[PDB]
Amino acid sequence: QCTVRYNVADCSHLKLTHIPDDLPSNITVLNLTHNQLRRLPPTNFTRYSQLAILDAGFNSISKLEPELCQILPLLKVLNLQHNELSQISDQTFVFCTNLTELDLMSNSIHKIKSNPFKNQKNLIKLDLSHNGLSSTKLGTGVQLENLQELLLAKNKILALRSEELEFLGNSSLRKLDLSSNPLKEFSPGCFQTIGKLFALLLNNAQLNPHLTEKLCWELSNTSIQNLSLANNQLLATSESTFSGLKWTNLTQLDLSYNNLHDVGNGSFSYLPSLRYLSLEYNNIQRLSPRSFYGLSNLRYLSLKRAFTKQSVSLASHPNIDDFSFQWLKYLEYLNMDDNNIPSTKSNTFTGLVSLKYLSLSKTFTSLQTLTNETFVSLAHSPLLTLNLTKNHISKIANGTFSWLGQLRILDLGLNEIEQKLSGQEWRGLRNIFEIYLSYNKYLQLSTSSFALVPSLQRLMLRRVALKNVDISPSPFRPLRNLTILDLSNNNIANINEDLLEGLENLEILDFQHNNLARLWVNFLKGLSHLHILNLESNGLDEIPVGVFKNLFELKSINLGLNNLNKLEPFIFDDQTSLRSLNLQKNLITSVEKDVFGPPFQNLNSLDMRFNPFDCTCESISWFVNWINQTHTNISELSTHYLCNTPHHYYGFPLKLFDTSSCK
Ligand SMILES: *[C@H]1O[C@H](CO)[C@@H](O[C@H]2O[C@H](CO)[C@@H](O[C@H]3O[C@H](CO[C@H]4O[C@H](CO)[C@@H](O)[C@H](O)[C@@H]4O)[C@@H](O)[C@H](O[C@@H]4O[C@H](CO)[C@@H](O)[C@H](O)[C@@H]4O)[C@@H]3O)[C@H](O)[C@H]2NC(C)=O)[C@H](O)[C@H]1NC(C)=O
Ligand SMILES: *[C@H]1O[C@H](CO[C@H]2O[C@@H](C)[C@@H](O)[C@@H](O)[C@@H]2O)[C@@H](O[C@H]2O[C@H](CO)[C@@H](O[C@@H]3O[C@H](CO)[C@@H](O)[C@H](O)[C@@H]3O)[C@H](O)[C@H]2NC(C)=O)[C@H](O)[C@H]1NC(C)=O
Ligand SMILES: *[C@@H]1O[C@H](CO[C@H]2O[C@@H](C)[C@@H](O)[C@@H](O)[C@@H]2O)[C@@H](O[C@@H]2O[C@H](CO)[C@@H](O)[C@H](O)[C@H]2NC(C)=O)[C@H](O)[C@H]1NC(C)=O
Ligand SMILES: *[C@@H]1O[C@H](CO)[C@@H](O[C@@H]2O[C@H](CO)[C@@H](O)[C@H](O)[C@H]2NC(C)=O)[C@H](O)[C@H]1NC(C)=O
Ligand SMILES: *[C@@H]1O[C@H](CO)[C@@H](O[C@H]2O[C@H](CO)[C@@H](O)[C@H](O)[C@H]2NC(C)=O)[C@H](O)[C@H]1NC(C)=O
Ligand SMILES: *[C@@H]1O[C@H](CO)[C@@H](O[C@H]2O[C@H](CO)[C@@H](O)[C@H](O)[C@H]2NC(C)=O)[C@H](O)[C@H]1NC(C)=O
Ligand SMILES: *[C@H]1O[C@H](CO)[C@@H](O[C@@H]2O[C@H](CO)[C@@H](O)[C@H](O)[C@H]2NC(C)=O)[C@H](O)[C@H]1NC(C)=O
Ligand SMILES: *[C@@H]1O[C@H](CO)[C@@H](O)[C@H](O)[C@H]1NC(C)=O
Ligand SMILES: *[C@@H]1O[C@H](CO)[C@@H](O)[C@H](O)[C@H]1NC(C)=O
Ligand SMILES: *[C@@H]1O[C@H](CO)[C@@H](O)[C@H](O)[C@H]1NC(C)=O
Ligand SMILES: *[C@H]1O[C@H](CO)[C@@H](O)[C@H](O)[C@H]1NC(C)=O
Ligand SMILES: C[C@@H]1O[C@@H](O)[C@@H](O)[C@H](O)[C@@H]1O
Repeated sequence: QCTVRYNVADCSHLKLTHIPDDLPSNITVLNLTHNQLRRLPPTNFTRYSQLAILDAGFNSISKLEPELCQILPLLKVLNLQHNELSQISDQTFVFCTNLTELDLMSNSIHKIKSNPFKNQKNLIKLDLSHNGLSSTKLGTGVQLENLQELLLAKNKILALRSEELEFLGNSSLRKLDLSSNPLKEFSPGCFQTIGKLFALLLNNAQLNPHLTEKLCWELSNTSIQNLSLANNQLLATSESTFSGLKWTNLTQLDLSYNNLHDVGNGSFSYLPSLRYLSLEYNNIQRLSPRSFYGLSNLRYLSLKRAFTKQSVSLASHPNIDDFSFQWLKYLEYLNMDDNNIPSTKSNTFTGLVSLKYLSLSKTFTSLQTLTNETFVSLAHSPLLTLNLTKNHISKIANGTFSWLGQLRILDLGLNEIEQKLSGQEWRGLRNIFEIYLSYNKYLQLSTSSFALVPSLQRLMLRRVALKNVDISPSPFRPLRNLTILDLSNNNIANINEDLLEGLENLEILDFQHNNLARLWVNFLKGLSHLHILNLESNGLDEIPVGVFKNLFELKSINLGLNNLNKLEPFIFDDQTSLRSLNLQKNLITSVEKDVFGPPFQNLNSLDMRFNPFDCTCESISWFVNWINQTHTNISELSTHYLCNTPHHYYGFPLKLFDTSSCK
């Protein structure tokens, strides 16, 4: 039966057929979702006349009794989605007044007569989607004074009369949704009849260029701001297409998923108030210097997947030409992901003088080499972020970035870079904060590799194969303010121990899968801000005393997947703030207190399973006792902590080891 938390009585997937009484009378909620109820007799609700929100979505309800509302005088949100209600009457919701949200989302209510919501002078959001409606008309007089969000998507409405919307004579609508209706015409004045219209959703309504043109006329001279037209048949645009919007202060426009092939010249010259524009998922063939004329106030532009695709046969690629964005002088964000553009041009980005975030992931096809001229079109953009993942880049040249003097994030991962870093690629990055090089072919380092980027703070070199790493002074030496150094899966041939000297601000160090055992001293020298340290998978099997001396800030240490067994007492003497310890899949035999006491003191989480535990009081008594009385999190205790010796204890669960009989 029903479970009852704070003031709410949840009875969701039980397959009920009756309304339960066991529940409190001090509840102001009641989730009867997803059951089997015939209907909701206006009498069985007395016990909880405190019901603030009755949620009976997804049942078999057929009719609603008028008395229900009055028997429940504090019903604010009623939900009857996906029920079986037939037709609403003039007398049904006649009592519900404190109502703020009514949802009749899925009841196949084909027709509406009279004024069924005359008294809902408080209803803030009405939902009548997915029925059989063929008219927007819900009344005869100016009613629903306070309505704010009318949802009527997924119906069968073919026309917007001026007559069938006047009941909103003075209703400040924030959102009218008519998505998924087969609109064949918009009569004159249809959208004017509303008090105020702010946001309109006409997705997936089968609109084409002409009907969209007549749509924008009917929108002239209304307070609309968000207009969404995604997923229609708007194959091309003219200057006349959006002209009717010059008489509006439109702000946001969605034009994705329309199969848009050709943006006419000046298709947007009457949108000087637009800030957000989406062109995602389309087939733009060309962008010319005239394409975005008029968008002098634009801020966010997404052209992700907005171009001509690959196609099965012909090698087709869009053609954006110099200056296409020369008018977007207030733009700060530009997403150009997932497209088949060949490369940049010496003036591709010119005019974007307020740009900050430029995304170019999986954007280019014919690049592969970056040169001193590739990004010259941004020499005048205050860029902070540059994404270049997935472009098949293989070489970066001297001075490539000298233009982006104000960059902070640089992302060159998932590429095929293959070269030696003389240090001159970064020439000019005065403010760079993070550089991402993970998932590349190979980088040959040098004494100067990062000499010109001292402001750096985060550097990732995962899965890259590093050459020339045992060189003094270390290649990481100039990075005094470095805080994250994630370089794993490189398997470095020789690691001189000078590495990492001077990284006083280092907080995270990732050195996994780098066969660190061979070269092995005292790696971690003065890294007293180290918090997270991962040395997983290095074939380690005899770790020195002193490598953790003075790392008082360690919160997690991961030495899993090595060959550790014998540990010198006091190694973890300084790790008393440790929250997490993982030595899983090692060769540990004993778990003594002179080694594991300190760290265990405050540990929130421990992972030490898959180890040849020796079941003898000398090896585990202290351990097994500690395990019984600690609040620490140990997972899979009962099954993945088994004893290995002696004979009689092969595979016996550690936690079951009797300790009483010990001394
Ligand atoms: C510039 O542009 C790049 C391209 O869009 C963008 O790349 C990525 O952006 C984010 C940030 O990493 C990724 O978001 C998520 O997916 C990543 C991998 O998750 C995997 O697993 C989930 C779960 O099954 C799948 O849904 C998913 O498809 C994938 O298989 C990953 O980044 C992240 O997941 C993980 O989070 C953990 C947090 O505790 C990590 O340990 C773990 O290592 C992993 O990061 C996240 O959920 C995008 O997937 C990725 N974009 C794509 C589509 O390739 C760059 O971030 C952006 N560059 C920057 C840094 O500005
Ligand atoms: C760019 O990348 C490398 C660095 O060049 C930069 O050095 C700065 C100190 C600064 O003066 C910048 O103006 C300059 O661009 C450079 O590396 C190779 O070429 C260097 C010549 O600049 C080589 O230096 C050596 O210099 C001695 C001096 O006489 C000379 O005899 C010797 O032959 C050699 O040239 C350096 O050894 C080179 N590094 C290696 C081995 O790769 C790149 O050439 C520059 N890129 C290009 C091709 O433009
Ligand atoms: C589009 O242009 C302006 C937008 O400016 C108005 O926007 C309002 C939402 C409000 O927050 C404020 O920014 C400003 O009132 C509208 O012009 C305004 O119209 C009102 C009433 O007619 C006047 O009293 C204002 O003075 C006037 N601003 C100016 C300086 O002309 C304009 O009405 C609007 N057009 C449409 C079709 O909505
Ligand atoms: C948009 O306008 C530009 C000019 O700003 C057009 O440029 C020329 O258009 C004519 C007519 O097709 C042809 O000469 C060339 O296609 C273009 N050459 C020159 C001189 O620039 C451009 O073609 C127009 N493109 C559209 C309709 O998207
Ligand atoms: C129009 O566009 C979006 C709706 O998703 C909203 O625009 C912006 O401001 C909102 C705050 O009112 C934020 O919640 C949005 O995240 C933000 N948009 C961006 C770029 O992410 C705005 O609410 C919408 N107007 C409506 C629906 O009335
Ligand atoms: C990249 O570096 C500069 C920046 O554009 C280019 O121009 C300089 O080098 C040229 C030799 O190729 C000289 O002819 C130019 O005069 C010189 N700039 C000056 C000082 O006026 C250079 O060509 C580019 N080199 C490459 C391709 O890496
Ligand atoms: C690395 O970190 C230090 C933080 O102390 C940076 O110094 C700061 O920034 C400027 C120097 O450009 C100083 O005038 C400020 O007083 C410092 N405080 C901060 C954080 O605002 C130092 O510059 C950084 N390394 C670089 C980029 O050289
Ligand atoms: C309402 O209460 C009466 C009490 O006799 C009960 O018989 C009836 O089944 C209840 N209604 C339903 C079907 O929930
Ligand atoms: C909107 O509210 C009522 C509708 O019943 C109307 O009489 C009134 O004139 C309108 N608001 C104004 C302008 O007073
Ligand atoms: C691990 O589980 C125990 C449950 O007894 C919990 O009390 C402890 O807080 C958990 N560890 C964490 C998340 O700190
Ligand atoms: C746990 O084991 C200890 C011995 O270390 C014993 O005293 C205690 O009763 C046990 N309690 C359980 C079953 O958790
Ligand atoms: C070459 C083109 O010529 C006209 O069409 C101008 O209106 C454009 O701005 C462009 O300069």
